[PDB]
Amino acid sequence: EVQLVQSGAEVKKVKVSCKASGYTFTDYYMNWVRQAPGQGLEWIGVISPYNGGTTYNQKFKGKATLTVDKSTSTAYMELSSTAVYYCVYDLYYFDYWGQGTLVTVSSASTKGPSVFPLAPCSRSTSESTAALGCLVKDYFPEPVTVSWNSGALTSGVHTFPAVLQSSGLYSLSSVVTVPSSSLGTKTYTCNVDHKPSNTKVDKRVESKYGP
Amino acid sequence: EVQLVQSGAEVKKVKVSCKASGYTFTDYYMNWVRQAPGQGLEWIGVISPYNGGTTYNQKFKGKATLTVDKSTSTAYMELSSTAVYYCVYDLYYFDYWGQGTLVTVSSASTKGPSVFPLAPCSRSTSESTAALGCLVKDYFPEPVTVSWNSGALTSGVHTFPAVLQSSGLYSLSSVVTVPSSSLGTKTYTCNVDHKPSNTKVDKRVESKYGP
Amino acid sequence: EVQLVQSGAEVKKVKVSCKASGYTFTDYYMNWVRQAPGQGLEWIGVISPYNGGTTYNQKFKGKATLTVDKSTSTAYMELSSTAVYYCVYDLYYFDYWGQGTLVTVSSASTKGPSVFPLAPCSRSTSESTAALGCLVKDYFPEPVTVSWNSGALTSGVHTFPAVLQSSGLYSLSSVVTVPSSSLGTKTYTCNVDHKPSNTKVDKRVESKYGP
Repeated sequence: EVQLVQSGAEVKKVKVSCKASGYTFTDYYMNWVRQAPGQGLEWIGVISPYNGGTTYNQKFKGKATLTVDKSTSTAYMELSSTAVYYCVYDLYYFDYWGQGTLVTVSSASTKGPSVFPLAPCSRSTSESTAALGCLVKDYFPEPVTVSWNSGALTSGVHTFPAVLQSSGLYSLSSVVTVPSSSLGTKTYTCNVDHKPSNTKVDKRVESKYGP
Repeated sequence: EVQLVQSGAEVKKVKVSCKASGYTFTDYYMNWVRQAPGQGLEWIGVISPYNGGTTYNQKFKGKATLTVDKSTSTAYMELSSTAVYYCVYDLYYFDYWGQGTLVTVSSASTKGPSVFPLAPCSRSTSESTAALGCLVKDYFPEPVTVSWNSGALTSGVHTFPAVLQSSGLYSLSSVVTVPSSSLGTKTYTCNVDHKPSNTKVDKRVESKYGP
Repeated sequence: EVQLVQSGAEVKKVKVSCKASGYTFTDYYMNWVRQAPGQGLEWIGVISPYNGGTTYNQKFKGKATLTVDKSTSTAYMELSSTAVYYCVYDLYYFDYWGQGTLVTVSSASTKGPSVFPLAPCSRSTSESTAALGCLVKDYFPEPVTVSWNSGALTSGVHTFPAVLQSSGLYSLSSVVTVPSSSLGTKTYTCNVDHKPSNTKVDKRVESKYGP
């Protein structure tokens, strides 16, 4: 079928590939469209494969520049300095969606997280099914991959989305689980593996000489 | 008459001058046109001298930018990163052709050649009018200037065009001559003078203790 | 027995080791002595192993400094900016000579040679047992190792000592052989292998379209 290969994830404080594959090129129109994270869809432009007919968006004619590579069926959209991006065909429709290409508008540097968890053994005060969770803090870029005891504890896992700091653009996540109070001799290690910084974080938390 | 001064030859991995001379400016339209090497003619654009009316080619509006210098009768076409270029007047016609401005789209560095000739004295095996020639290899940029014995031997000279390597963009030429076998006590020195690298190469080849 | 380990060959524009081995230390006196190349023997000094009793030469008290390392049976002679060096014991005698430690006073840089040979096939003019030889030129440091046809031709080999240039302190050697004139279909390749620059040179020479 009409299948696409997009590339790729980038961090900039800018070309985007869209490889056409599986069919006859110069039959369908490269149509770029973006989606701001957590937002609607913002159409960008349509270029013909016969020629670089621009017809951009009113708002996107400056930042976004679509180019044509009609020999080898890829096409390119370039950018000057925050969303995910898509290339579709069949300009009246939109049926031939690409991969999804996230670009960040970022100035942050690549860093591993600093997890500041609490994993008590459900013996905080008195509650039977008490919770615990890790505080995956100050990493860049996206994402972190968190597993409980190398992915052993799977029930009650509630991974929260990466809320982005206004501090240093170092987003924040937290994954929590709810064990029972009759599990006091069980540690639970969130295994945070921020792979674009190649940092692997393992945690647990103890008491403070209680009664 | 309407005579033009173009400038100039450049190597880039980009402004091009076209000086109008000999007549009254703002009477004829600066019209740029390129020719890919060994190809046809690709029209680019027409600017008025009254104002920068663009009307570029569909394909050339991004890479090529024509500007106007209507005070001093030159005009400029600028470029962002492979052909020869021409400026003509009289937009309905094309009668007032300029010089010819070659620009290379190049990444190679300026180097002298490495000639690996064969100049036997027409005594290879048995042939009366046997040939000899030099192998002008691995130079940049264009051209090399080859002369046989400081240009003494002029008959039989067959300079071949600079076939360009896909190796390091170091083009290759070869100039050959056909002397006779009763010229065994005559060396023939191709005098390869690659002037943009200021390298001067002189050659000859001997036998290998034959019979 | 009393056996010594000296170290080592150095090039300076400076400590010298002398490891005592095979016997009981503090029984014999470390006695340094040098030999300028192609010259006699110049005594330097005597240190006791009990203490650094200097008693240097009158001329060598400034440049040469002997030190003691009476724990681990080595001893050291240090130097400030051209000869070979020796450590001996038994100060009244001299029977316990060390290895030999060449130090050069040099400013030259490490370079491979540039051999400019002549290896004609004993057909220069008319002589039956005519000679040939390579011109091992402009190398640093010492030495070069030359072998004829990977050491095949061993008779008539006359390796000449490295005569040192006053040009750039790049010494010169030449190795020659005398084959016969009925060996015209035999090339002879001196295989010059300057190992401290790791350069391997192989040569031969042909005629010039003779009769």
